Amino acid sequence: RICGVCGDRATGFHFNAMTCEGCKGFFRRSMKRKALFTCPFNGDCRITKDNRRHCQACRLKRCVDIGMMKEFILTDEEVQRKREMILKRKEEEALKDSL
Amino acid sequence: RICGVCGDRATGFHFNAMTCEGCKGFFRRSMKRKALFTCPFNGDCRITKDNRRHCQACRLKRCVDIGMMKEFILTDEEVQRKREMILKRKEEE
DNA sequence: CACAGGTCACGAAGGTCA
DNA sequence: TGACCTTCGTGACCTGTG
Ligand SMILES: [Zn+2]
Ligand SMILES: [Zn+2]
Ligand SMILES: [Zn+2]
Ligand SMILES: [Zn+2]
Repeated sequence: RICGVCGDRATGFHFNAMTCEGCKGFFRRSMKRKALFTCPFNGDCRITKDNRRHCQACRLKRCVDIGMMKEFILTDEEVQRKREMILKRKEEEALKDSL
Repeated sequence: RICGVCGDRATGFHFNAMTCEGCKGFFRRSMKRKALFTCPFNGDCRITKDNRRHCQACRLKRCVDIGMMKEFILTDEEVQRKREMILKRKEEE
């Protein structure tokens, strides 16, 4: 029950790995942009709940090493059916709830 | 007695195929909702009790491939007429 | 018993805004 | 960034019928 990346209090599985709420958003936001990060120090930052915001290159690496699948991030094209086909069941759940 | 879709313990046939309770519910919802899934991998995932939740595309395709039949799911009109023969056979006993 | 559907607590996507 | 929130799909278990 602990975040595999930073050792923070994990909230459950996210993109197939047990991460905290912050490494969840960081992974999704990072991958969604395809951001390439480069490390300012060596390239083996010992990531923690505190300094986790300082080395992205390494945080995103510990991310992937831990098992997070960028495939599990919904494709913009998919965030679409969901966003819209929301009001599609809401339009039909309204129609049956009329007659 | 094994789910022909994910390997999990099965509870009997469901829509014509030996399946677990998760895949029966998955199959019925996916079919009723006319859902269109698309695999984020190579389209040949290996469904297993512990990852079936990750590829709906392949799970549903596996459902159909082992033989689950959408024609066994009751249509809403059949459901409605049912919970009427349940409300009739109720207010009659 | 076998098997349709029904229930609802619970997991994990995205969104939001300080 | 990330804490907290809204949504909807899941499946263990249950009811009702044939
Ligand atoms: Zn973390
Ligand atoms: Zn680093
Ligand atoms: Zn199954
Ligand atoms: Zn797949």
